[PDB]
Amino acid sequence: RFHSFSFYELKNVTNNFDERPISVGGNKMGEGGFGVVYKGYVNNTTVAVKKLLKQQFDQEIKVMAKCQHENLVELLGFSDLCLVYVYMPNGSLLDRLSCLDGTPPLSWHMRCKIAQGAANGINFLHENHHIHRDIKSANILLDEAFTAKISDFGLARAVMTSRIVGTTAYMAPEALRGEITPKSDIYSFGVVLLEIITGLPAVDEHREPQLLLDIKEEIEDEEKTIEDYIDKKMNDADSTSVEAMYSVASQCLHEKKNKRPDIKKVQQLLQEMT
Ligand SMILES: CN1C(=O)C[C@@H]2CN([C@H]3CC[C@H](Nc4ncnc5[nH]cc(C6CCOCC6)c45)CC3)CC[C@@H]21
Repeated sequence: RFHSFSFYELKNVTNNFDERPISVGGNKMGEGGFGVVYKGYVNNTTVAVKKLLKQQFDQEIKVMAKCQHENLVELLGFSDLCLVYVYMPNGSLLDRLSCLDGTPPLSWHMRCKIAQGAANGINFLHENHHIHRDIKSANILLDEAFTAKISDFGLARAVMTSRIVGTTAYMAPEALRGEITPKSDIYSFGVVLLEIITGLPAVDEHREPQLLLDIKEEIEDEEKTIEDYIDKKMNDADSTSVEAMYSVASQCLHEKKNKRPDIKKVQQLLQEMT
């Protein structure tokens, strides 16, 4: 179970929900469309407090109670709505690929383990009949050992929908059309694999192509190769393993949902790669 916190307890851990950035000397880690994230200190232990909508608060608690895995973020408690999680000292994979706030580039070696971990996390969710619905590098967090933890199960589902949710740059064509399927999570994971290989954001208005997933077509049509796109901020990449991770991403990014490999095959392929 999770700890049932009171709003005043969580207010003082966050310096009265200090909306100032940490860099200036505040408690604001970042913000999403659902709520703001705050660094909190609970008896010398560092936590992430998410002050938020109620449907997503409950869904996150419902999925977190059912799903416990090495490769998922851990929820510690809940409270105006607040969610308390284990603090991830190495933020998100998106931030680490961007070398945000002057952090060093991730090696090919670390990137491989992060992809393997991320796939184990998705495998566990699908084994437990859960579709994440928002797989992206901003939702892959990194612990003190750079272990991948899948986060944000507010949109998760245990099929069609009139309320199409998720990130546009990462979404499968059928997901954009209203279908809910674990196959769409596979597609989104392929985009994450492309971000891991290239170090490029999934969408860039200042780029050709604007969407990262479109580099698959540039490569198939022999205009460019994977070598042309490998992140130059690594010194330990080898064409063999880079090509094996690209082949997995290529397979995930198939337009026909049924032609995509299941997460068990994805997990199996990333294992063979190392
Ligand atoms: C200033 N920035 C912004 O405004 C946007 C940019 C990205 N941000 C992120 C880094 C990751 C962080 N999230 C956590 N950070 C540590 N430990 C955690 N445990 C559980 C979480 C999740 C919280 C959400 O709900 C799901 C669980 C989490 C949210 C802000 C950093 C830099 C940039």
